[PDB]
Amino acid sequence: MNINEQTLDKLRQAVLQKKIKERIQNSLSTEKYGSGSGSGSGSGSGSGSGSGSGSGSGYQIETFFAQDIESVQKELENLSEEELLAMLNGDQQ
Repeated sequence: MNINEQTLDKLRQAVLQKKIKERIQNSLSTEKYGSGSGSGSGSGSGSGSGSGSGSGSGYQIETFFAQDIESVQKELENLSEEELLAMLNGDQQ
């Protein structure tokens, strides 16, 4: 009776939420090596205090993967409940 296609919207969003943790934590495809980068510095002049620190946690990172988000979510919004619901619920149906 009540809608099916509009209900998937709550499912796909529930599923994509784990995908954000998957892409950030795994950040791989086939456990490849890659190559990485390094850093440098400078001498400066004078004297004074020099330090820094940072912290924080929140919902999604809108300034890190927001453009990739629209792409990964595009895969789920066209999927069925049994496809999405099964991911979030972790049940094969």
